Amino acid sequence: KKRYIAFKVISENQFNKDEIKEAIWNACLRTLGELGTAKAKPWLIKFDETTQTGIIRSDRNHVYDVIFSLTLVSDINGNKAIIKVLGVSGTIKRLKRKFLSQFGWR
Repeated sequence: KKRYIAFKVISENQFNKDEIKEAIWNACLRTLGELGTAKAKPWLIKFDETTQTGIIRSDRNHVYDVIFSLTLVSDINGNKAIIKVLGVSGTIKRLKRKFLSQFGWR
């Protein structure tokens, strides 16, 4: 009933767990609304501050809404940056496989 989506952030500067975590939230709030966010249940399970890579969990039926929301992220904390998804997947090991493992992940 859950899905994990891997993402990388393209920016001039670095960002910390707390920062992108907040951003991911406001993104769903603006785009999906309080109700939408409630249904999507977006959770930031892990974010590698070194490689600006991370994983997000969401309801199986709202994956593309969380993606749609993250894509509209123009800047994050005053610093221009865009965040793009690398791919969705059933389990984390399976996701951490086909996408992250080829970054500093295992």
